[PDB]
Amino acid sequence: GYVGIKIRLTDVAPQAQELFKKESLDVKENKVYLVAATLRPETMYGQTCCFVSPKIDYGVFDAGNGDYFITTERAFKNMSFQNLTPKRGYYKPLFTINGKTLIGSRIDAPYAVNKNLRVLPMETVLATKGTGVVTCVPSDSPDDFVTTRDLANKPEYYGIEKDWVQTDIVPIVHTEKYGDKCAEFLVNDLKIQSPKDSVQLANAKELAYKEGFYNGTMLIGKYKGDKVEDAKPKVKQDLIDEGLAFVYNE
Ligand SMILES: CCNc1cc2c(cc1F)CO[B@@-]21O[C@@H]2[C@H](O1)[C@@H](COP(=O)(O)O)O[C@H]2n1cnc2c(N)ncnc21
Repeated sequence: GYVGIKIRLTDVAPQAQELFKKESLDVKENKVYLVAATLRPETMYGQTCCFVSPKIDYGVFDAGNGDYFITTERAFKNMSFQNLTPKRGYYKPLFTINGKTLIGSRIDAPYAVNKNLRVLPMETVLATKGTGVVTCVPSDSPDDFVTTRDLANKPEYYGIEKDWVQTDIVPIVHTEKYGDKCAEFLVNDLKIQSPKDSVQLANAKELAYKEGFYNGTMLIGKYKGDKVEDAKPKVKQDLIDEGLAFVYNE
């Protein structure tokens, strides 16, 4: 039970341009989407980039009616068994593309208040989970906060431009326990120092989940002031209704 978020690829990285030209895929007259898997549609207001893994070969899949999806082959195969693709049981990529080739691309992300978003590398993406595409919400995701900090602190080391990473976080969800940027609060509190502190990050993630859902209040968007508990399914429905998202199961 994930929510897939359709993140429009508006200009592809130079190293990806040769490849897209070759298969006659125009990201301007076609709707090419990176599809992020989330459990938190209510956080979409606070996207600051979209993550892919340097270590994953993604497929570019014909998603029907002029849409194309960039996910792992695993996730598009699953989608083809729940009427989310043109033909049931068909999941041949038009071609494959490695995560690194996409780094630096420009994107539009549904509901994001920040503008000029980029695709950025996340080494800690689990290839077998969701779509392998992970959207970045530094205010409320411990993992996203830790990776962002690490990208901004060592940008030359990661092969990225500093301009690409947003560090000014606009608060999205108010909690009474961890303030207005619960991911920051918890990363500081648990003193998590690397994207690879898996156990501690799982702990932080779990604590942020419970608090955000039961005690979180929206600070932005249509349902500002509302409890996350009440607002979340509405935001999710709006996104689906506007064609910006869809549900899909594992
Ligand atoms: C407290 C968490 N906050 C939070 C979380 C997320 C977002 C905003 C937030 F403010 C946005 O998208 B989420 O991050 C996505 C998803 O929801 C959440 C579901 O994980 P789970 O099943 O609960 O363990 O982790 C991610 N995610 C999706 N795929 C991957 C992956 N392959 N590798 C690593 N992380 C992945």
